[PDB]
Amino acid sequence: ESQPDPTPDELHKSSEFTGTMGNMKYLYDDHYVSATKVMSVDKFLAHDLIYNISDKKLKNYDKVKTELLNEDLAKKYKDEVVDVYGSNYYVNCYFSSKDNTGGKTCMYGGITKHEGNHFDNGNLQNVLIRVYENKRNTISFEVQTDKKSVTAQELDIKARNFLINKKNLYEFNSSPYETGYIKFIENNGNTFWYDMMPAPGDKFDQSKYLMMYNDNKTVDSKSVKIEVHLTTKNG
Ligand SMILES: [Zn+2]
Repeated sequence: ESQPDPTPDELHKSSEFTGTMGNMKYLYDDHYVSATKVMSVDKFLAHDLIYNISDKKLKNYDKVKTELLNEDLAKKYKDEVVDVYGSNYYVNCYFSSKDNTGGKTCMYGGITKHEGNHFDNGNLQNVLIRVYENKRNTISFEVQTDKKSVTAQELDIKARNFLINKKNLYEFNSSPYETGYIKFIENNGNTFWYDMMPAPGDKFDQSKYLMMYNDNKTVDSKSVKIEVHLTTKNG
């Protein structure tokens, strides 16, 4: 559990990344994979599961490989009926069986068991997010989930998705914010955060970024606290 908060000279600065924040934008703007009661159909490497998940929308994929931190986590979820929710990328994505193209996408984590994970009533405790702009708490909004034990990733995607649209969190060129991290605070005081900005240099490696989600970290939707901490660029 508990991991400190960000050190100043540690956080990523958008002015140090120089290769289309749009490429970072693609991952959170109305972009994700959602599966309702799927069981692993196959596996490429020891730590991943391949689900036969079709593109409910415009069919860009029929196979989703999601990687987990290791084989012990993969063991635990293979055989299980699961609801899936993550962010995908095609870029540097896999090579399954050699025995069967149009419809191969990748993910990290995003697995939740279907049995006992939904509320008796609708989208419950639909989680509140406190946003901080230059230390000040300026806006607060609610994202909603339907699972009692949801992945940190799901709340992250929905959080950023809102931030992109109403706060222009990410532009296609660069970003109005220099730094930013999303901090999750659990009922027990467990604290853990993710950096929202890309590593320095031109290009952005999507798979290396999303990789932080492979631990398959879940939280409780009734009790989790989320605060995102941004900072503006000067002019
Ligand atoms: Zn379900």
